[PDB]
Amino acid sequence: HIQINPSILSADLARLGDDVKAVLAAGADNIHFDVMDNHYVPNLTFGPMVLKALRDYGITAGMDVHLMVKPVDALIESFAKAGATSIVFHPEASEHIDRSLQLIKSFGIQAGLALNPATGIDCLKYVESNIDRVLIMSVNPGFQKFIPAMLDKAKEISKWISSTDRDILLEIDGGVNPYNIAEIAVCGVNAFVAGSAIFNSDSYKQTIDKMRDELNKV
Amino acid sequence: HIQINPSILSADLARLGDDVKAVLAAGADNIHFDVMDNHYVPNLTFGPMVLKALRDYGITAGMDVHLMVKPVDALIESFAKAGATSIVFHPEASEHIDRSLQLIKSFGIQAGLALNPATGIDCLKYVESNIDRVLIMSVNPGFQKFIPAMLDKAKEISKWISSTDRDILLEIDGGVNPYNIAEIAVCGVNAFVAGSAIFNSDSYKQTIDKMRDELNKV
Amino acid sequence: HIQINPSILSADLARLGDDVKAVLAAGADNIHFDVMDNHYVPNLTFGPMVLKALRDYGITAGMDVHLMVKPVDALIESFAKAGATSIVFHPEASEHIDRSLQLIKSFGIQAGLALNPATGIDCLKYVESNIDRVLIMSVNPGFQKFIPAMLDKAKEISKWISSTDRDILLEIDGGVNPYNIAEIAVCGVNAFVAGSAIFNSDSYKQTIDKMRDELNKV
Amino acid sequence: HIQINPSILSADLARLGDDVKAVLAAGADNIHFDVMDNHYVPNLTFGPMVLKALRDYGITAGMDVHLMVKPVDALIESFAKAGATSIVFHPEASEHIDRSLQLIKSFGIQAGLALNPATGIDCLKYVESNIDRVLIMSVNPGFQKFIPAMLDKAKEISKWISSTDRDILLEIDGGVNPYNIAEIAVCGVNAFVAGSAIFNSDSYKQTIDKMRDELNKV
Amino acid sequence: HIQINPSILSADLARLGDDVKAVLAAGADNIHFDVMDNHYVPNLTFGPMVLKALRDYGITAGMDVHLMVKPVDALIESFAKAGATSIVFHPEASEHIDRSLQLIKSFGIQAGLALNPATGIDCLKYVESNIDRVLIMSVNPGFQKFIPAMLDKAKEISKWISSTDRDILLEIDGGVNPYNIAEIAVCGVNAFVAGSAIFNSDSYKQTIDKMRDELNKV
Amino acid sequence: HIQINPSILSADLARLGDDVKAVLAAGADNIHFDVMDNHYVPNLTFGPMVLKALRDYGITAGMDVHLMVKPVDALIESFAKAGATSIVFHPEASEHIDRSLQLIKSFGIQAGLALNPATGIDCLKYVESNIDRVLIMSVNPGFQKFIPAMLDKAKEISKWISSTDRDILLEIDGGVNPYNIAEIAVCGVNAFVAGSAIFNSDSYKQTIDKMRDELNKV
Amino acid sequence: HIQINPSILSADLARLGDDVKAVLAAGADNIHFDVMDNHYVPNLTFGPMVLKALRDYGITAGMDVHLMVKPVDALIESFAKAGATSIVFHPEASEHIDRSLQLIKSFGIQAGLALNPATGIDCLKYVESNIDRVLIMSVNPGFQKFIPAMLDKAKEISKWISSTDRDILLEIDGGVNPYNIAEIAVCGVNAFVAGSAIFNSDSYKQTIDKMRDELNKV
Amino acid sequence: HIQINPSILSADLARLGDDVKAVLAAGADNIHFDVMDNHYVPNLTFGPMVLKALRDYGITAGMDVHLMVKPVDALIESFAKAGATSIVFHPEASEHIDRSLQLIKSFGIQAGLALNPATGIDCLKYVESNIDRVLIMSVNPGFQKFIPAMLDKAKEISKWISSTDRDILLEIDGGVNPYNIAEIAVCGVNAFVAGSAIFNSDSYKQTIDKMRDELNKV
Amino acid sequence: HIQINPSILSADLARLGDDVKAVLAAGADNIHFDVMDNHYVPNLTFGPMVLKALRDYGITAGMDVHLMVKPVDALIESFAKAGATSIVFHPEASEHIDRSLQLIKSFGIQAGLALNPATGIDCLKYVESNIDRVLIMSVNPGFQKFIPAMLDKAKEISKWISSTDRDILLEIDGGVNPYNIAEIAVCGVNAFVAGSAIFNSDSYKQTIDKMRDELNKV
Ligand SMILES: [Cl-]
Ligand SMILES: [Cl-]
Ligand SMILES: [Cl-]
Ligand SMILES: [Cl-]
Ligand SMILES: [Cl-]
Ligand SMILES: [Cl-]
Ligand SMILES: [Cl-]
Ligand SMILES: [Cl-]
Ligand SMILES: [Cl-]
Ligand SMILES: [Cl-]
Ligand SMILES: [Cl-]
Ligand SMILES: [Cl-]
Ligand SMILES: [Cl-]
Ligand SMILES: [Cl-]
Ligand SMILES: [Cl-]
Ligand SMILES: [Cl-]
Ligand SMILES: [Cl-]
Ligand SMILES: [Cl-]
Repeated sequence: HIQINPSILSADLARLGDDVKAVLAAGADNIHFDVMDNHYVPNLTFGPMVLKALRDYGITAGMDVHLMVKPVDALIESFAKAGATSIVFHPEASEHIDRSLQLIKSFGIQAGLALNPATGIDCLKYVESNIDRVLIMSVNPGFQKFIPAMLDKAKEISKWISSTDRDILLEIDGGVNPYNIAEIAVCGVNAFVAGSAIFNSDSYKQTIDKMRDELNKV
Repeated sequence: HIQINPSILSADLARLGDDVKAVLAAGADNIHFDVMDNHYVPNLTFGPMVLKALRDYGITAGMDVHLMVKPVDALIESFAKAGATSIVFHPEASEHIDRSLQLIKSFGIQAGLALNPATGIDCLKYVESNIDRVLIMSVNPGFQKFIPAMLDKAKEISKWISSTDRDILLEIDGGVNPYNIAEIAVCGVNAFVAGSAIFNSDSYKQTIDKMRDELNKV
Repeated sequence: HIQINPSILSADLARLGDDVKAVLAAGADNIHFDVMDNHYVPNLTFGPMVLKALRDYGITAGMDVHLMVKPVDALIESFAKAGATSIVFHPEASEHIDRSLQLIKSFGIQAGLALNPATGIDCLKYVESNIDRVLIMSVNPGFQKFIPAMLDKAKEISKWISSTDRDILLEIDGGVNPYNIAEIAVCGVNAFVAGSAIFNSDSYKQTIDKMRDELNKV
Repeated sequence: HIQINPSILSADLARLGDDVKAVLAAGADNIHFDVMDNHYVPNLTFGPMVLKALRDYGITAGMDVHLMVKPVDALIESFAKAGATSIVFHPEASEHIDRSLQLIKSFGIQAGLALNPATGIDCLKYVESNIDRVLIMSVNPGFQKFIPAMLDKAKEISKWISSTDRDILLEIDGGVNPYNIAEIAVCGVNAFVAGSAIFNSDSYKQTIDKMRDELNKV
Repeated sequence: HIQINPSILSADLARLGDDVKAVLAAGADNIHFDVMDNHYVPNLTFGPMVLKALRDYGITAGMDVHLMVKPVDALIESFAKAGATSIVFHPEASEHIDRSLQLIKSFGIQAGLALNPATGIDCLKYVESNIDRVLIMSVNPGFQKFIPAMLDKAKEISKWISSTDRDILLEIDGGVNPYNIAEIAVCGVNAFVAGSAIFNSDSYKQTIDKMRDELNKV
Repeated sequence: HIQINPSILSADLARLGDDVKAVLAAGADNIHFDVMDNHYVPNLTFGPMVLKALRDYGITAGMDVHLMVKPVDALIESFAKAGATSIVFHPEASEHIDRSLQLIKSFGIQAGLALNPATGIDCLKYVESNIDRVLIMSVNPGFQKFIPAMLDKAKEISKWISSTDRDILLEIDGGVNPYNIAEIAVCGVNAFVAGSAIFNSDSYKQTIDKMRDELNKV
Repeated sequence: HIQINPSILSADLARLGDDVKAVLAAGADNIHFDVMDNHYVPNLTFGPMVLKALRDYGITAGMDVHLMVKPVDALIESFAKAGATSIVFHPEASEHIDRSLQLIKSFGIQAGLALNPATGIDCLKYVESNIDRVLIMSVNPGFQKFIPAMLDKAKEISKWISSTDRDILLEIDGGVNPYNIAEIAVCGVNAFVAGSAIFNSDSYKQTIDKMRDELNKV
Repeated sequence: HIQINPSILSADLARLGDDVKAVLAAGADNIHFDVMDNHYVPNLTFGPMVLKALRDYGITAGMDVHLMVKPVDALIESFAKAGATSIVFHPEASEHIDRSLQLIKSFGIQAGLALNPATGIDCLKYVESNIDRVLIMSVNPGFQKFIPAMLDKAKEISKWISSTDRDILLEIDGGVNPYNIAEIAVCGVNAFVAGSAIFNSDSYKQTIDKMRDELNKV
Repeated sequence: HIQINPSILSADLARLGDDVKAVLAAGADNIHFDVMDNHYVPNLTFGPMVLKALRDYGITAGMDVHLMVKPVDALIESFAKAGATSIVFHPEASEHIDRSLQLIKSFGIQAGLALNPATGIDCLKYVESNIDRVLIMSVNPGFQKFIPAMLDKAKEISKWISSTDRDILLEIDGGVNPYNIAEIAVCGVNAFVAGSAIFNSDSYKQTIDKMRDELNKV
């Protein structure tokens, strides 16, 4: 089952619980958090207390955290404790990648790595046993249009995933919309983060249905 | 230079010369004719007299003919005489593919083959010397959304083209729009037929500029 | 689970409901319809009203339709509406293979292609997403002994199926009997159409049991 | 032993027995019949009664029939009964290629397939056991100069033939003459159909001797 | 045409305009700036105002900037605005390699990456579309003799460049002189940065001519 | 553009200037000199003074020299000084192949190697940088019919040429005529030396036009 | 000869000379220093003065330094001057890997790289000439049980080492004990760092003998 | 789920039911019987009556039999009748390997082969359909320390298992303990027989938990 | 240990013993003799009596003879008897290469082959057992600058040498100097002949030391 995981960075941050509840009622799968610390990428978004606030509001859906921060261990711990169901970080952001993946897994949740557009897949080779998911960035994080060179990367990561025999989710984030989602999905991507395409549309339900329709034909 | 070739089937057929002149003034390269005979595909569009009419109106731009007809030789001759600058037909539509390509070339114009979504590239192997262009159909002809399985076909045809050392244009037709054009272009496609995306838009200029912008980044 | 799908063309057409009910009670899985239009193959068998008649009689088992007809779209629609659970047709019989597969799938049922003995597997490449099953003909349709050259074809199709990671049923039809079924099954075939071997035998139960016994040892 | 098989289409049709007897006395091996029905190719040549007439005249040499007709089964039967020693037809011309090859073989004679210039060799794969010969067309049938792209096809068919371990004759037809015959023979061709080069020459003997001389040096 | 691009770090910094004008009159192609910020490498050289000063002096030749700085975006902008015609930076020096390449290209100039001796070519894979040139460092930046292990790297980068079909300049910098330049050029290098070998020689003209002579024989 | 280079050995040696002027006016590209010293091959043809005589007569077309002599350096120098535009020699004829190629190039003209029928292409490997052209002999020099085994050699040399990325002319000499020229051209040959086929024909213009016609279809 | 190199971090730091002398008398080969600066890894261990102190105490055995520090050059110099016989550092810890390896070698001692569990072997490719040894970390540095994924890494590094024809020591550090040492050794590892397994055991001699016994059977 | 199958040969044979019940209550999966006949290996252990005795005692857990006997058929029958859930034997111990595997399967239980350290995997090739499990011996049967050369064998058998698409358990027996179990598991082993490591430990629960902990991290 | 073997052709031939003694005292390894007979190459140098004269003078260093003569056997014998320690000759210079190598070896000294720039390595294949060394000529013998195309040849010969498992010295001669020696050495060359670079320098010691310094870093 292909996941549609709306990115809350594009939601109504003044009525976040309400907007999240609505997007989930409209067919979304998990809620996605693009966490930025103004150092690894040039913006600052939201901390673990926002995730905790959504748990207290009653959101029970999965909460996927993408850490665009450096270093990463303190935030792995606080987001895990706040209620994250998965956490991914960038290999370049940790001086001990394997230890950071193990730390995530010590909380009984999904761990993985996020890759900037220029970043290859060699970082996955030796930490395979601690990879539950991979996140492909298809825009320059914290700065757009989907970067088409990422289709081949998704194909290469799919191949690697198949060679492991493990269930590893392949997700993408950056410029995803109903018009390019099928083209990305044929490359092996099973999870899609969308912000603007969903939260800025007149009807979350209709947008998510259009996406599902394209995906069902891949 | 990547070509943007508007398909006149989507234009104002009651003011065709005017609409064609406008799309060319807005940045289009060549005018594309999707010719259907109600037999090879289930609709009927326009004959060689429409192309001749545009020549008499003063259109000097290239006129690319895609024959979705069967058989094909009589129409190759009439479209060539009317002023076509290129003609492509489907291999399944001729009982003498090589002879039909030679016939097109006897008029001093570009020849090639158009491939339905299910059709592979083996048909190109032995007629290589008479292939100036290949047209990939990315929708079911005469019946939609771009068929994502066609990205890999475009990659395979690009590879074949590279192996020949000849200049062979790789074109695509079916559901092309500003949101998926870059994803198709990274697969080796150099020419894009667009109908609805251009002719049904408020500004031909702005639509064509958006397309050029995405293409310039591939 | 390997399927044994009796072909009703060999059944008692004067007491069809009764014969079908009996073969299903004896261990058969699905009922197979070899539909011929006297044009694609040189005989005429039965139309969609026969399938509907079996539904009205109370047969709830799967009903697999093999269209040995040309063209195919009108019959896809009528067999689907009559209650077919799967439909396959020959690639050579449609001028728009992908569209015909999509049409079958629009009815919420299984789609696929049937291949004559001389026909290779290149036709499966670009329509993969719309293939739920493949039918190998092991006799010359509408005209016998199993054609042994089909074992290697079954092996090649099995390999292709494995490379897709999708669940695609591999079925065979033509001269299947208890003495050659194990030899066909070791080549990757999971579904067997048998007519004469079952319907002309003294005991459907014993014949089907003999088949199951050979299959259980592959 | 390389065969030189004159095509009677170029002979004196008003004194056919006499011209055939002369070409055989001059060193020809078999008599070749290019049969056209005005449908598969755009001309009409001769029926089975012409072959029978040559048998009644006393010609005992092999009579090779190339069917450029569609459909093909009725003519396979009549040419076989008239006294043909081999029959080849085009795969595209039969809806049941394997059955048509079997039909030819049921008469105790050689069977095979003829390939138009654009046609590849995939059609030979699954009918191998019923292929005694392959005919490469090196001109557009029923419409010339030898098409040089056919040299590589002959090389590929030779390779396929070697991989089978069976004795399969590789023949070519179209624009063969004493000046290009050696170049075709080095590609694995063992039988040559020549019409004009032989029948329009001043001396059949000298022309056939020149051909033999070039062939003996390959 | 092979480029000889003198590095101004070796020029007379007290009479820079004069020395640059002289080296260009002697046959040099472009002027090369090795920019160091005392952080990425252990020295400090010159800022964008030196490049601007040369533009104001009347130098119209290409000005190639090699940024041995970290981070890189602010300097990309200032060197571009000062009049640079190309800018390269080290992948390790940016946390957003693709974004930094795009930034360079937003100024309408050439972009690329510079590689330290230990750095491999995997960084080029996913940013290919934004690479106009690659700079191989053949000495330890900011610290010599040409490092011979770089010949194989140049061969590997040449191969990669050929596989892209794009025109990508392959340049080298570090210990280049008339005695080793031909050996580097046979490995696929098309542009040579030389400092000491040119600026410390008695005659710029004779040194550049000697270099051209060796290069013309590769 | 494919070259047709008539060999003057077949021209009217008593009215050479006149015959050369006529063949060039009829469409020939360059004039070819097959120089023999009675030692490397068993005949003696013409020295550098004949080439000089043609320059003095006013022939400005390219003059290609094929040295079938041993040793070769003195004749390289005299033919170059007489006005040759290219010189090729046989590797077996020089004890210093690289030096001999360099000598040719020292005159600012094209250099290359000529290969006897038995000679392979290993001689080209290490002198690549000094090879502007390769001449395939398709008859036994100084002694005929085109040797068909040379088609595969031309294919292998074409492949080697493609692997170098350099522009290297591939020429052939020996038994070339209008009937076999297309078959040779499909193997990658771009230049054709013809003697008898042109100079012994009734009309140089018509012969050269026939050749061009066959070549235009490859 | 396989090395057993006890890590002093596990020794009695209050009676270090005595404990080192004892472990060497018990069969140890070299003394291993895991140097941490609280920045590259989250602990602080010991500086060059501890190594010097052991030299002054009379320890003449080899002293291998593993720098888990960033940056690394100042410590390379001080550890070398204190009496180190080998120094390895992490590629990620230096902005000039080749220069840092050269610096180590300038002291006439062994140089190499240490790899964290997630780190691949691409860093070794271009600095090969300056690599005398490689250290595989089999635990997360400065934070355990041997990480089994490191066996395959050791196999890949062994293969690389064999391809160089140079003598490069392959060492491992992290969770090594008598029960897993043979399993690591069959993967090509020739040197073993052990801390706890040796220094916390009742008899250094018996522990080292047990290790030798397992190693002798690989 | 990875299996931990204690070998009863190391249990308290005077209180076997009690010791087995305890090890199962402590987390063990199946009970393993290493059956020796003093001929195939140099010791004698226990017959089918011991297994029956455990069934009568109330042990309902799986009972895996490893026959280190020769010949094997009589014992296959008696162990099956006594209540074995799987039986493996050595290929060298039967003169009819396929028949012996079929015999095991005739009892409706799992069959497979056990391999001595020197024995390769070719024996599995043709009996694949009757292989439910493979047992790797990692010590010399009936005579120790784990033989490290068996890691590569486990990798090769895992690869073979993957190529079959069947669910085949890969088990190992000989010198397995908590310190080497993770290293064996990364090679594809899913079932572990342990005797001494479990039955001679102070707490079965703690030992089995330690094993599970290492396995959970692979 | 890399050899530096000065070529006496560049020494003071009027004070040869003195110049040789000096170059050896300055760090040279062996003395190299480039012997030319005015036939194989266009100069005449020195005969075996010069080598004997150096032996009588007291030179005990190795004396390597490179025969650029044709034929070669008489000179092999006289140079061997005069005191040569190795002799190499060109394959093209002997009609019995294997016999000539055996002749050299019959004197108990090293034998090998010298290769002109154009000459490939196929000549080494079948005489491998009699090859102790290979000499690559990097200039045109007896006529310069190092020919850069020879780097790849050295790489190919190194590979061949590695495949033999024998100790075969790889030497180079022609245009070697301190500025290109490291670049040649990274390609697998272990011995360097230098004439001018050493004998025309102010200090043999300093030149040889500079060479050693570059070589020590490869
Ligand atoms: Cl941290
Ligand atoms: Cl780490
Ligand atoms: Cl037609
Ligand atoms: Cl045709
Ligand atoms: Cl239809
Ligand atoms: Cl279609
Ligand atoms: Cl028919
Ligand atoms: Cl059929
Ligand atoms: Cl920045
Ligand atoms: Cl980025
Ligand atoms: Cl000479
Ligand atoms: Cl030479
Ligand atoms: Cl530092
Ligand atoms: Cl560096
Ligand atoms: Cl038995
Ligand atoms: Cl057996
Ligand atoms: Cl001799
Ligand atoms: Cl010999």
